[PDB]
Amino acid sequence: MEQLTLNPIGKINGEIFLPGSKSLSNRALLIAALANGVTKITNLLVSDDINHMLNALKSLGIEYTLSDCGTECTVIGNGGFFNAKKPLELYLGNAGTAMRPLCAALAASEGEFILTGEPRMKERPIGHLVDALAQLDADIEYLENKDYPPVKIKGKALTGNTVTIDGSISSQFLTAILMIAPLLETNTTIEIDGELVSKPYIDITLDIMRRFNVSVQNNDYKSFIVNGKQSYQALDKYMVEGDASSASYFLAAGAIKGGEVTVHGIGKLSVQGDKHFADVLEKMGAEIHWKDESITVIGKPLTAVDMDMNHIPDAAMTIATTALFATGTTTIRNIYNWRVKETDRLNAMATELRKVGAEVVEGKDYISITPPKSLKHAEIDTYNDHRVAMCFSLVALSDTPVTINDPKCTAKTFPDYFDKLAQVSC
Repeated sequence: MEQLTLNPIGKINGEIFLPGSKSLSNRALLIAALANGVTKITNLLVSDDINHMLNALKSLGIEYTLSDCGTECTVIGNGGFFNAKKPLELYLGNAGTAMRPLCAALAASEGEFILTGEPRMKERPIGHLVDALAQLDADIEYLENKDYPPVKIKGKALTGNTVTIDGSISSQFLTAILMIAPLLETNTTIEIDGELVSKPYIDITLDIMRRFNVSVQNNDYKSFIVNGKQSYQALDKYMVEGDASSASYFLAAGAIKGGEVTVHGIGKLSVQGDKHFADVLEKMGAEIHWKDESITVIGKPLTAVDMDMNHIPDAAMTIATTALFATGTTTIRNIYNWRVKETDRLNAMATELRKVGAEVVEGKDYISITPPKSLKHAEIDTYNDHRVAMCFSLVALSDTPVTINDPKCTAKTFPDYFDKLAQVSC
């Protein structure tokens, strides 16, 4: 079907405004809906997943006003859990980051609810959440397949006390439990068996909760101590941070071909995991300046690195194409996570990199990249993966054009990517 050809960019320079991150947009919405008072949410993500969260909240009785074409939401807080007089079916599409938090809040609410989504969501397991909610006394039933949505929920006053949980495999469910637990009538102790995956995901959640006046004690991710009978308090203004993974492409472009780029939407107080990406560009020679709500990169000659990037696997992909512009052989280590996605991103990146003329070595969990003297013109297969398209856009910072197949695979996660890139291309 479609291809996009990007022609050689002589220089990158300018400002990029990142839209709100998906998962923080959902957390901001749910928290503001539960809070006491009026919150103005700014930089809210405009997308189909957020629109389902907005619709679910409207169904549940929450009053808000949208403005600036959906990027600003003034929410009148409900001051606690929801109350629906009639059975509601809430359809959350493919909104994974809304699904678990809402399931938790609805389990604590008064009403009867059916929670469902697209066939893609129905293949995402929910058993850990459901088991943790059952330890809080929740009443939830699988309507189709055991451990999968869709679910029927009869809301109850949940009782906290001791919740014992396994944090290897998934941490998404913990986030949902952390959000509701302060609002219960009892105190809650959450105990984690294993080593907990996705720590930054927990950090973001506890960070936004703290901004809405709710504290939880985190004991090194092995236990969480929660005081009950807390209440979220509305913020005058809350700006949804942009996605740090999305920042990576523009920071890399600025390091390679700048000029100066300032990415707005992510700043110095962010606790997103992929904020660590900037450190890799610094080790490569780029100059980085963190500011209150933005980060600035200034272009410098880059040198290859050999580093573990286990902590930032999405943004690490950006490093694989940035390596095409660095002196020496770049090695990205400890990225087995790339292999367990829909498509094996390790082999996919390697295959496309060889097409532009790089020498690439693939191991179980590393990739090693040696740039050619001159890049070759290629038609890049994107494997339905937004990240592959966005990484290989950086090839246009060479003397050679790049053709990207199926560029609309960006449409659901970052539709304006290519337009934003053109805004900073001179």
